[PDB]
Amino acid sequence: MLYSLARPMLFSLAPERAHELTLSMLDKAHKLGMMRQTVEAKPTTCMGIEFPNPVGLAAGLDKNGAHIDALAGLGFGFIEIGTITPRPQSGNPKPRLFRIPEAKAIINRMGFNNDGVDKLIENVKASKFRGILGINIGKNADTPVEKAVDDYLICLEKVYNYASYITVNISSSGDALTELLQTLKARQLELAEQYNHYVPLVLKVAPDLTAEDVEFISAQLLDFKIDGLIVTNTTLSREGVENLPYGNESGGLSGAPVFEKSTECLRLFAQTLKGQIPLIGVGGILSGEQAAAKQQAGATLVQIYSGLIYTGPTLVKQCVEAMT
Ligand SMILES: Cc1cc2nc3c(=O)[nH]c(=O)nc-3n(C[C@H](O)[C@H](O)[C@H](O)COP(=O)(O)O)c2cc1C
Ligand SMILES: Cc1cc(Nc2ccc(S(F)(F)(F)(F)F)cc2)n2ccnc2n1
Ligand SMILES: O=C(O)c1cc(=O)[nH]c(=O)[nH]1
Repeated sequence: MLYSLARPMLFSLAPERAHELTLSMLDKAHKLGMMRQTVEAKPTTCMGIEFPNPVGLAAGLDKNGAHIDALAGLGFGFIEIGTITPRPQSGNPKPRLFRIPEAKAIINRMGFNNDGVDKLIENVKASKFRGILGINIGKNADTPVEKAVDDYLICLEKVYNYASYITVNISSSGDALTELLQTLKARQLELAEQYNHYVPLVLKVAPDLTAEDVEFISAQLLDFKIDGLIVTNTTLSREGVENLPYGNESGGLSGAPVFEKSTECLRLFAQTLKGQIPLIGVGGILSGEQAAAKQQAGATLVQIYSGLIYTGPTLVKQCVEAMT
């Protein structure tokens, strides 16, 4: 109720200001004993993890892990924080977040703004949440290309003992992916021995992929025994927003206009992987019906983000109800 009642006022504000205000008010309402949402039990076992329900928070909403307890109170089966980088960085210049309400869409070029991995870990330590926490790790913008792998390694080591699973986003070039996965997988196996427990590694792709891309990525997932695949991140397409304000802004498009492309990408990977690697369906979930559609296209879990801006927090409850 609270969000949907405040939304007309908040939509009168610039998007990033409204975004930060909403998270701040969520935190305070949580501390006041408010914004607690009951969601149905739908136990789902995936990647060796017992999820209480199959609806997660996608990365990029809580980039620093500063809002975990308040977001957990919304009833997510799992929460993904990040993307986090080894050092803090500002991201791109503002404005960098655009609302396209007639299409129930968002365009962002945030640029991986974050407080750095040490601060994220302090935030996690101070949170009360003990459920399923995904941590999405990345590289600093100012790291030389030849040293990029080592930024992922720094984050991997620093978050290993705090994460339920770790996500790495991959770019569409093939040599670079293979080298990164070889190094990260070898290190993950070393850390699992050192810490006496296995933390699954999940890759996340964009939807703007050719058939050859899907085949290549699928082969890599299998060769390196990657534990799961998130399909998908935002799209470079502007289909569905070309005739609306902000529809020509550079960045990634999310919300309703990415539902069909992200779901088809999920379908293609599902056909290639043939049940061998769990799929996490993300993109354009604005109603529970869309979460069920991801599951029918092959997803075991889903994640939501942009639908929280439009439908609001009750979307968590709707998605759990709708999934089989
Ligand atoms: C403002 C904004 C910031 C995002 N930042 C991240 C990020 O830091 N890491 C990441 O993997 N995905 C990030 N995403 C992508 C979302 O996790 C998700 O894959 C995409 O938005 C599609 O889902 P949706 O249409 O339900 O929002 C971001 C999305 C938005 C809208
Ligand atoms: C009014 C508004 C809000 C918003 N972000 C947002 C952040 C958190 C939540 S929630 F309520 F997580 F529980 F706190 F769901 C909902 C929405 N954005 C983003 C771009 N424009 C926006 N306008
Ligand atoms: O920080 C960002 O710009 C960002 C990260 C990401 O993975 N996806 C996205 O759409 N934006």
